Amino acid sequence: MRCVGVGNRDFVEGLSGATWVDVVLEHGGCVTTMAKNKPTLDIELQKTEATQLATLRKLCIEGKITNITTDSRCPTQGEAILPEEQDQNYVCKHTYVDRGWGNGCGLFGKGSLVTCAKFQCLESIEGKVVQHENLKYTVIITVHTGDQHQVGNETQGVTAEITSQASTAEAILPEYGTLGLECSPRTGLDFNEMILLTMKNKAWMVHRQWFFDLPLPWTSGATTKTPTWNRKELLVTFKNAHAKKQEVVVLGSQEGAMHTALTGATEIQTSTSIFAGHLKCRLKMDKLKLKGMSYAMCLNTFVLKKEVSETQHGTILIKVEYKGEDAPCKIPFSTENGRLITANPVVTKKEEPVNIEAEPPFGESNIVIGIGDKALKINWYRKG
Amino acid sequence: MRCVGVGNRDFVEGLSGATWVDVVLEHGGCVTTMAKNKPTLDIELQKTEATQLATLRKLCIEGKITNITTDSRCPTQGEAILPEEQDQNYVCKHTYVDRGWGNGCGLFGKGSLVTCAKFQCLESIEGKVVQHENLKYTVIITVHTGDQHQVGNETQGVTAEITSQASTAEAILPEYGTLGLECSPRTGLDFNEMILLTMKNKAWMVHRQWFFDLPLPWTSGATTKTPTWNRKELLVTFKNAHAKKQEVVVLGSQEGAMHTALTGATEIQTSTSIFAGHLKCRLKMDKLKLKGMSYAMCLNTFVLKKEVSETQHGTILIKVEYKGEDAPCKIPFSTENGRLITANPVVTKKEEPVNIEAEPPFGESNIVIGIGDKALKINWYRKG
Ligand SMILES: *[C@@H]1O[C@H](CO)[C@@H](O)[C@H](O)[C@H]1NC(C)=O
Ligand SMILES: *[C@@H]1O[C@H](CO)[C@@H](O)[C@H](O)[C@H]1NC(C)=O
Ligand SMILES: *[C@@H]1O[C@H](CO)[C@@H](O)[C@H](O)[C@H]1NC(C)=O
Ligand SMILES: *[C@@H]1O[C@H](CO)[C@@H](O)[C@H](O)[C@H]1NC(C)=O
Repeated sequence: MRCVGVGNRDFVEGLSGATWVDVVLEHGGCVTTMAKNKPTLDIELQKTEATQLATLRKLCIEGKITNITTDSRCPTQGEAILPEEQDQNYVCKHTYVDRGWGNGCGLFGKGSLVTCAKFQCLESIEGKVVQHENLKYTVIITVHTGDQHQVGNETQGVTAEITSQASTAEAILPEYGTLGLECSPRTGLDFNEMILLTMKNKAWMVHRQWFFDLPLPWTSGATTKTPTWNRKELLVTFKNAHAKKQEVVVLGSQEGAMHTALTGATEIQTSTSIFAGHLKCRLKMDKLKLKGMSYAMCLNTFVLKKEVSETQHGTILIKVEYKGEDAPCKIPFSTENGRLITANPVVTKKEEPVNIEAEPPFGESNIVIGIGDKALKINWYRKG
Repeated sequence: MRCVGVGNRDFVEGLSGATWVDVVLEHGGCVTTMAKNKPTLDIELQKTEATQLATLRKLCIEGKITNITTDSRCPTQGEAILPEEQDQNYVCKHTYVDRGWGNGCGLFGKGSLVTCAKFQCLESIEGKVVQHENLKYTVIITVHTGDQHQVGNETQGVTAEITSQASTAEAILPEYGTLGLECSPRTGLDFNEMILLTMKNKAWMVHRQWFFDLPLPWTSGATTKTPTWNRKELLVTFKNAHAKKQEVVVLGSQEGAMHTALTGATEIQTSTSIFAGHLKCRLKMDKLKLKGMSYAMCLNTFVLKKEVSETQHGTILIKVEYKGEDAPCKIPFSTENGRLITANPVVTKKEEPVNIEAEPPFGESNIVIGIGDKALKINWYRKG
């Protein structure tokens, strides 16, 4: 009863006689499966993960400038040159300035000037690549056992891992047998065309070309404590207004600009990186066995321990307490179209209440729980 | 000789007989004025300033979030409400979540949830308005005196202030008289349509509508230590992915985004705010008097104290030293089309050299400085 309370909940019933049920799990959704003489299951796709990621390119979003140097020449003395022009850490620019007697040259004319600034990246973002061969899907299965605290509890449930290599897996359901999962991980997208952009805590999924065409300084994917940046001029600007001076300034943090650019992109939790995805599976229930089919009927009384309330999908939840000593026994259930969602409701201990999910028909109907005169009669109306 | 060495230099000569010269000064430019029997002047527009500015609107570029509160209700209990919804410091959002037995409600259905976050701006930018009634133009005038250190020296020169109210002004030129400035401050742009955007040290001139349509939280121009921001949701986002949770996060610094948006805008030095502008003036030289017109000629020798060099505009600079005792005297100057830029070159002291700017004709010409056999003869060729 994990999906009881989830709005995006699907009910799937297997074909007549078949012991297999085909389901489509998607993020934020829950599917309830029913089969004749089989336990009612609540299956959910918990998370979709990428296990190991290789960084393709690394982009600088905030940088600073240090160790500025400059060299100037008088007219007709040739272009000025600095060794830092061949240092890949520095960004340099050549220009011409007005030179004459007033500024220390014998000749009047245009004199060469060159400025170099060492560039250091303060904050960067990464673009890691995801290949579907490394994707891991985690599925969670919860049996409708009637357990006391079962309704909407995300603590209990058996998890099973599906990978592109290990697509079929078996999940051991305690006291109910073994479930088969024959899933086919359909990519949903071409992963070469998409790149995982990670910035600080946050992460997104963006187009490869869009990431590569980001107007930011970039460096190879290989991590280095001292990296060599290209396109450093996309953050460093040289200004020479009136041929007197040349000042170099850095562009400032592009963090918020990236946030705006990432508005229309799919966002991903953390940077453990969990995707929002889907997965199609075939559930083999041949090895699944209903726990209390061989139990006898409960000969005593049931008492309502909680008000009957309606689910968003029209089903009702009944919490009953048994007052007899023959447990474990089968709960007598009959409607005076009316069916059960929970298959084979049973009492395990007298002290523990039982939760039953039922699908009453539209209109007035009488839910009879127990047998005989002392049976519980709950009148109910289902309005469409 | 302030413009000697400036590349953007204009030469203007007054009409025949007139004692007035019309000039157009613009930022980064220098104009040299000549008139018969009048001192040669080097006029320049130093700066254009706005004296007092009123802030129209103030926009937040970086904010943070504190004191988050939230309230939730079970289904059919009505919409949740917080008092912080009526606090203008908080940004709030209403949503609906899945509620049922599992999360503490007796009824299954959609339950109301409301979240509020107190917003605080960390960094802001201002949009101050400039009206042409407060503009101040500063003009600098430098006489061609022949002074020892006059070439390109920006230390010497008389400054005069022109304002839209005080358009005509008089500038006292020591030893040369009084200059009249009849300027007409033409706006160049409609100042209501333009707003001065100031961010940290930097400032720009942008369109009013563009500034008002900036997607940032804004507040009135009046300065307050505790301001009230509008459009706070332009920096604060609420995320509710699957009807389980609602997390509130701030957008981050928009500083670099603003820098990119301001790429095509005119930049202004500091935030003392100096514009790049122009000014048209009429120079009245009726009260200007040439210092040494009544001096006698220099009867002795001149010696070249520095190599003759050519200016970017074809003129030549001659630095001579006088070796006689009759100073002050008129320097004999003759070409063997050839004219002087510096009007009435004179020797003031024997120990101080004299700088003369001359315009030699194209081709071969002989510059004769001094009189007699002992006169200085400098051969020169001007190539076009
Ligand atoms: C770079 O310049 C600064 C100038 O303050 C100096 O401290 C530093 O030693 C220089 N070199 C390196 C490698 O930091
Ligand atoms: C949820 O399940 C755990 C596991 O048995 C149980 O201990 C807990 O009390 C339950 N709580 C609920 C349903 O609130
Ligand atoms: C806001 O919340 C914080 C919670 O840490 C608290 O310290 C503070 O006193 C609260 N109110 C104000 C006015 O800061
Ligand atoms: C510039 O002018 C000042 C003012 O007389 C003078 O003291 C200085 O030596 C000059 N320096 C130059 C032209 O380098």
